[PDB]
Amino acid sequence: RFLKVKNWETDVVLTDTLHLKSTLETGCTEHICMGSIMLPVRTKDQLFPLAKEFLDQYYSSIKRFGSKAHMDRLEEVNKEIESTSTYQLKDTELIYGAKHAWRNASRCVGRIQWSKLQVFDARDCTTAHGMFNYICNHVKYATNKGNLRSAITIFPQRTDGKHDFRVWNSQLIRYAGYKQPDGSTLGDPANVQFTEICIQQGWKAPRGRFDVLPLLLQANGNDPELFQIPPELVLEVPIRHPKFDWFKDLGLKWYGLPAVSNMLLEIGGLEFSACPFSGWYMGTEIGVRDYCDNSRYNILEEVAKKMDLDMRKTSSLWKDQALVEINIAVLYSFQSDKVTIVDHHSATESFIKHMENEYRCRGGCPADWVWIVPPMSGSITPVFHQEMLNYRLTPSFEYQPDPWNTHVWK
Amino acid sequence: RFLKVKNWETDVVLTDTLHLKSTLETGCTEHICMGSIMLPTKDQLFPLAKEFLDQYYSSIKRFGSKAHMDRLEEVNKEIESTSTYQLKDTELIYGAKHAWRNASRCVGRIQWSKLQVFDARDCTTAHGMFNYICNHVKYATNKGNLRSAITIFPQRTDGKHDFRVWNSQLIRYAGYKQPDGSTLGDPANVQFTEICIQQGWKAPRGRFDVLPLLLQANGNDPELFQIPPELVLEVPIRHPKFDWFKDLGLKWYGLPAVSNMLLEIGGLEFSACPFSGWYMGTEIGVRDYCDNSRYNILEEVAKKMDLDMRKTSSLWKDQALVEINIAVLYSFQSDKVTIVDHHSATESFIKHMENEYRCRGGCPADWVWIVPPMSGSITPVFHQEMLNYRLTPSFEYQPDPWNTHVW
Ligand code: HEM
Ligand code: HEM
Ligand SMILES: C[C@H](O)[C@H](O)[C@H]1CNc2nc(N)[nH]c(=O)c2N1
Ligand SMILES: C[C@H](O)[C@H](O)[C@H]1CNc2nc(N)[nH]c(=O)c2N1
Ligand SMILES: CCCCNC(=N)NO
Ligand SMILES: CCCCNC(=N)NO
Ligand SMILES: [Zn+2]
Repeated sequence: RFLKVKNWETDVVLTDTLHLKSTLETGCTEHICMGSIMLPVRTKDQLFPLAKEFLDQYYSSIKRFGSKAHMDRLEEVNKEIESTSTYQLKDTELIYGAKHAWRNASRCVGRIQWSKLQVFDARDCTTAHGMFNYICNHVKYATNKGNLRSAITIFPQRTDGKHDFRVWNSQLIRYAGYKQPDGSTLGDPANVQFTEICIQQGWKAPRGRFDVLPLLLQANGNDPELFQIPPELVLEVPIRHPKFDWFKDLGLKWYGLPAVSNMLLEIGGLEFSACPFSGWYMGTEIGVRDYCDNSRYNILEEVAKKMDLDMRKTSSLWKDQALVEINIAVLYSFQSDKVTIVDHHSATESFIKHMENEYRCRGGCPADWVWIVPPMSGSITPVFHQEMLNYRLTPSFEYQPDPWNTHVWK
Repeated sequence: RFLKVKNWETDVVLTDTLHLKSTLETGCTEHICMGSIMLPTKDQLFPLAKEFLDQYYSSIKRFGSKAHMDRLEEVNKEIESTSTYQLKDTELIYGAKHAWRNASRCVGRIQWSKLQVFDARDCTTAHGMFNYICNHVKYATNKGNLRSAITIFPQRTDGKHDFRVWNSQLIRYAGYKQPDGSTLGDPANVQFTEICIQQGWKAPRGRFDVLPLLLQANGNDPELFQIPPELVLEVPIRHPKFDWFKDLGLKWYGLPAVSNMLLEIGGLEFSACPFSGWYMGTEIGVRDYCDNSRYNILEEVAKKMDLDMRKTSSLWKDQALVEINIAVLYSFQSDKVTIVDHHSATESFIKHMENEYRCRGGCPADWVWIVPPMSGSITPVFHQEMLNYRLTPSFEYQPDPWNTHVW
């Protein structure tokens, strides 16, 4: 069954056959759509078919499907599974898998860049200190003095579920948050709970508005351990406005490396619970969400005041006005400091070309509209007008529960 | 079975059970979400009639009463004999209100119970429809103090005697593709604007010409009618700061009135049921004015604001967008014409969702349509999880008549 997707701004119609290979569930049914819902140890029994599916995709991608190399590998893996209950991926398969989990990430608007991904094989790591070293090298390589390079570091896969490797931080770089006795919060409200764990674990918090949190690393299922990322390795950008000279006095800055560290990478049925990855920011992640979400730095008012906007009634659109300036500032500061960043128009225009390319050469591109459309100026970006089909393909990146809610402390 | 919905800005969680009464499909499957797709017999009839009457009586606290049972049998017998039936005025009103209540893509449903219903089921001709429509327009406009309303024409019979309002909305501007290759007026209406032209209309070939109604009664060919200008309230768009704004020569009509949908109540289909509420500012300022396929006025407005349109990263399109929308709301409020900004409207919707969850056990909502076209995450609906499902009575999409009509 072929599915048609239309762009109501250009009438370009596309056909999707790719979804026919989808296997996982979406959370929706023929009676209800869960499209805006944020979150809707394997057995030998279930593992081999997952491995086969993967190795077939892999061997077909290199044009060796049916080859002896392909057949042998299938027998090798199969034997290994029956022999050990699991199996190890060749380096080539790991790189391929990692790149494809990104290619399949329907919530990611930056996928045009999917084939350019530096993969760091950290499967030989055994300790938290070991993890710390691998992560510092990832941060340095990735930051590349402001000229960002996409990368991912992959730690040992899950075995019995009692020896998981995990990066407790949700992102490698984020600012601490502190709940004050008067109910106010200093720093980033999103990280208050994690910040409490770090402090409890021994972190000496400077209790400021932009303190970089310490890495909290768990190796082989052991209790996690704290590590400070060398400051010289954390690239930061002071935020200022090209016209509003008072903007800088707002005392704002943000880090340049966005590195998701709490997701699970699944390849051939194998689970990589610690797989920190990074690209570069789209301006609105910082300017719209991090700075203006009511539950984050919530800076709209203050910026609103300084601009002396009519804040008496919402219909003045004072919030919308301050929002644009804040985002103008973030983009301005990053470009001035020569730190890679992409605006929402560029990013979405690019995703549109990527998507079209993918329908033609791949037969589709799963995409989650709800996440793809930028948090500001939605309809003046091309993705707003683009019908998208969302389905799950593997390899893929999945959510997993927070470690503090599952870990058995030793 | 009991689904939960979370608001990520406020941590509030609501439990949904209303979906368990859903009956129609969504377009999605366990393997694919089509949440962003724009358009995903006597025996058939009685069951629909029963589901409806059941909920109607339940709403009036007379569920399983004799009246309930009596009516169920009357309609029952009526279908067996007439292959259809007629709703009691009370049922018609209840149904229309609930079709609105069930409109998952409508953000202004907090207003759902206040709906003026005009029963035009006795209409028989295009002139009759024109009279009913002018009356609707006038009543709803109320000199600027808009009142929500719907006018319901005769239900479908054998499909060869359907009533239809060929316009997509009661009041729209015409569009004509010029020699230049460009488009004059509303690009969206070029096809309709032509069907009028070709049907007989004499276009003033302007940029904001109110289109003529094209009514179809009982299946006959449609006829043209020009709405009395004094009945079409318009608003000249000026900025509360940019005196030059006015020179753009922009204006918009005050009455938003969808006329191409189908109202389904207890199995019956009303193919001509124009309805209207009042505008949320972004509909005009963001979509009508700034869509590249509409009046596409960003550049012009950006130029007059003297912004660097060299690089997209200066966010000139964004800046202008904000001014344009500040103007729209400004004017409307200046001319005392009802309008609502996306902040106020979305805030209302959240409040309505909370009422619906605690009083009805849920509220179907299509996030893709509920979140405003600009400033998405600064409105509360952006952070609100929404479950979408189809309940009846409802408003459904239907084929444009000119692709089904046999002249
Ligand atoms: C090259 C630069 C890239 C850009 C500009 C880009 C941009 C984005 C943005 C704007 C989001 C939404 C983030 C949010 O709202 O929290 C996103 C999500 C995502 N990206 Fe990308 N991305 C890039 C690279 C990457 C890389 C390298 C990977 C994978 C190897 C990746 C995988 C994902 C995933 C899995 C999500 C959704 C995360 C979640 O569910 O929380 N992205 N991306
Ligand atoms: C009184 C204030 C009301 C407000 C502010 C409001 C606002 C909205 C908005 C912003 C949309 C999206 C329109 C678009 O983007 O095309 C919408 C759609 C819709 N509304 Fe409401 N509405 C109101 C009244 C009504 C009434 C009276 C009805 C019907 C009884 C209604 C039924 C619907 C339906 C079915 C849709 C979706 C139409 C489509 O799919 O094209 N609305 N409304
Ligand atoms: C493709 C996508 O479904 C389409 O652009 C939708 C998105 N959300 C919308 N939301 C509203 N209110 N109105 C629309 O016309 C749309 N268009
Ligand atoms: C409830 C709703 O799904 C939620 O607020 C989503 C919407 N779209 C999003 N899109 C992106 N890119 N990031 C987010 O965190 C969200 N949050
Ligand atoms: C770190 C924020 C979420 C993912 N965003 C991103 N731009 N990845 O590279
Ligand atoms: C007629 C435009 C779409 C519906 N909008 C509206 N505000 N209804 O009342
Ligand atoms: Zn869905």
